[PDB]
Amino acid sequence: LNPESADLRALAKHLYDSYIKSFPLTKAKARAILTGKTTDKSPFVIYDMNSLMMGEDKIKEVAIRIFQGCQFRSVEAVQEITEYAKSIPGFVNLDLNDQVTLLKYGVHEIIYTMLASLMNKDGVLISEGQGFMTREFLKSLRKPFGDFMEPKFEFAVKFNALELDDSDLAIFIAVIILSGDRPGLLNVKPIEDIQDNLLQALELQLKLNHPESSQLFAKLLQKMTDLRQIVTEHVQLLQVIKKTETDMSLHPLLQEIYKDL
Repeated sequence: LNPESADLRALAKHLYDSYIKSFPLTKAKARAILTGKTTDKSPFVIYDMNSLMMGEDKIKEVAIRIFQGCQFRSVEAVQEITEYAKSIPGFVNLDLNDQVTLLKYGVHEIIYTMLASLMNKDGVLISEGQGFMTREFLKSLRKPFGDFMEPKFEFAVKFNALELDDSDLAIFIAVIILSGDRPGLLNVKPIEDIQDNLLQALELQLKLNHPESSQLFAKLLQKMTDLRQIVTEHVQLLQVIKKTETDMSLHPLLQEIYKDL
């Protein structure tokens, strides 16, 4: 109903379109799988060691093998997030060093945001929705691996209570990427100008898509604080594993992201 609000609607639709093309497992598909809907197939459930071995047939010790699988999927997600970032208007026109800095510090916050879409209080979807690993099984793994996912479930349960959908999440993750407060940025003003447009589009999106949810925009921005805490704790646990497991190797792409965080 306004020239400016029409541009914000166009930006919201552009990003939702790019989000669908970049991320193969959407929140809508994940919910259809988690709530037994007829549009998708039921997953094989891994709740103990026997189901894990039968799951490896259907779909290093156990804990390290699961940890390696998570880091493989995180590498895949970095690739998907990088592809999505390039579709955000203005992102590819930024200084190349700043594009790398924004992704270095942004990918982990986005991974945990999108991981919540695959989670409920009972567990997490794996193998592109083919499987489901229980929260209790992950918590039963030998230390320090049994503590890696628990804080992610705590965040996911709170974040999922906002009931965001894919069109909401597309603009939210773009806002996370264009954060002008990352360490080492050379040209902050161009980044903040883009983030302002994205925040304007996110605000209008949440008002139209959730007309009964008061201050959902503020509640969602307050979750960006929960995401930082999760990222910091995750890095601390990786340092513990680095010294305890001299045999374990971390992917080069993930190695560069963690350096000097």
